[PDB]
Amino acid sequence: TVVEFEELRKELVKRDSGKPVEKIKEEICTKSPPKLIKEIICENKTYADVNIDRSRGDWHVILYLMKHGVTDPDKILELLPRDSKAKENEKWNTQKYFVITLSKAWSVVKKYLEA
DNA sequence: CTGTGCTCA
Ligand SMILES: Nc1ncnc2c1ncn2[C@@H]1O[C@H](COP(=O)(O)OP(=O)(O)OP(=O)(O)O)[C@@H](O)[C@H]1O
Ligand SMILES: Nc1ncnc2c1ncn2[C@@H]1O[C@H](COP(=O)(O)OP(=O)(O)OP(=O)(O)O)[C@@H](O)[C@H]1O
Ligand SMILES: [Mg+2]
Ligand SMILES: [Mg+2]
Repeated sequence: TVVEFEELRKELVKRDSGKPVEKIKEEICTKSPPKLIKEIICENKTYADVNIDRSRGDWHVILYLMKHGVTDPDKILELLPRDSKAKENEKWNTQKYFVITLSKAWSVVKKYLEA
């Protein structure tokens, strides 16, 4: 598991914009995107705003900030909502969820921007 | 594969 994070975090950081997380919400919240994705990125709410599934709320937000070119997982973990299953995961592990979700989300974005 | 998630084949 830890080796799967190690190979992802190397490819994600080499594709990252190199900006700290404070720039992610600062550059998105000053724009005029739909209020739904804006409410999540500006950290004002989470999946509870739209009553969406906790996994889908983290899925749509991770893909969106990847369209802005941000890719580094250290920011994915920092913005990760504390109301998610990543809070306690009594039958799970937070790193298992984080490795699976970013592996899938990154695969979908990088294949969308491939050339 | 794992709890499943998209947008787009
Ligand atoms: N619409 C909802 N969105 C988010 N959480 C919900 C919702 N309805 C109930 N919950 C609560 O949050 C957890 C998820 O319930 P739900 O039945 O939505 O499961 P799920 O759709 O398989 O997973 P998740 O929505 O957590 O990705 C449960 O503890 C439940 O009590
Ligand atoms: N019979 C079961 N009843 C409940 N959960 C089960 C069962 N079998 C497997 N599970 C796993 O346990 C999970 C629910 O407990 P878990 O503590 O992991 O989540 P949570 O309590 O909703 O989130 P958090 O622990 O972050 O608050 C389910 O999503 C599922 O993956
Ligand atoms: Mg749900
Ligand atoms: Mg729990």
